[PDB]
Amino acid sequence: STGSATTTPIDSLDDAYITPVQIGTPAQTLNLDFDTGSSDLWVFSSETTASEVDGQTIYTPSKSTTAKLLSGATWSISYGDGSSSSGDVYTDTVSVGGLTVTGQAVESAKKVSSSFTEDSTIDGLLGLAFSTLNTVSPTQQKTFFDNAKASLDSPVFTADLGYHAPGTYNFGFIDTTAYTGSITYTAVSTKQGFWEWTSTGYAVGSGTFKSTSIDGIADTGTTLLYLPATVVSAYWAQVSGAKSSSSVGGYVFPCSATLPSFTFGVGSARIVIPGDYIDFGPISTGSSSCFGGIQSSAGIGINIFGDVALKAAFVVFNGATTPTLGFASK
Repeated sequence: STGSATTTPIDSLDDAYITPVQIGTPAQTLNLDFDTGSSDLWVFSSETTASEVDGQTIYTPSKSTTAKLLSGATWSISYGDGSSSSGDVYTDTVSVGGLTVTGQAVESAKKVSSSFTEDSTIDGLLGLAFSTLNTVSPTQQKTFFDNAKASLDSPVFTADLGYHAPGTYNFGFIDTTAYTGSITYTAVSTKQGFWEWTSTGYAVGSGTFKSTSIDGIADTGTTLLYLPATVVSAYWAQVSGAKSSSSVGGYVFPCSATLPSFTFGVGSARIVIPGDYIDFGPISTGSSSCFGGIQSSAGIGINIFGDVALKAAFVVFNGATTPTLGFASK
């Protein structure tokens, strides 16, 4: 089997991407944030505290003939940005882009934090990191990918995120029309439950490539590129007037600037992030200070290749017995 779904930016900054997912029978279509940095499939639901719902589409298990309570199971998750959600669990039929899984754990939110309530465009998350990070207790649950894997033509999914444009998530095949050149595969550590890999270095603009190992995760659920303070200082030093603002919470730059590109290494290959991908626009409406898309990881504890990096590439998440990541230009 295979699946193919379009993923669409939620706003003009590509802050996140939503992908339609069918849940239940008859289908209830919810727009989920596919997150290669977490492992829970959770949704706004008929159980979500009513004051915490503001325009999201909800899953109503009582209207699904295939929903079953997963008796006793609860979940609770906290993300890198300080957001959180929790609830109980149903199993149901879930389809993405024509690929159907029966018996998928659908984590029904009873509570969501303010950032979820305030984002009316995101109806929940579909985790695609390793199932060892799934938060369901007392019986940990599998991701949609892990449940689909055995049915897929190839045990892979691909992320092809757009710059200010829709893109695609494919499951079970690699669309050889979707990228240029060849795919460079690199080793993955699953020790922390993430798609964790080691970049071979970086360049700023037309500068020389610095060979240096940068361990980090491929995280579609994180907007920006978070890298070591040394690398981030070297990038922003090339932008007149850029500075790190403790009041704003990261590097800012004059909105009048033209930003340099940023290159990262994948083995002997190179992925170039155009400078415009690194512009996240005014810090507040009408400001001439703009927020940078490359930020320090120093206060995180991990480097994060988020959407700023990933959308510059065609990315293969190879879930073979020995997982690997692939990157191609496009």
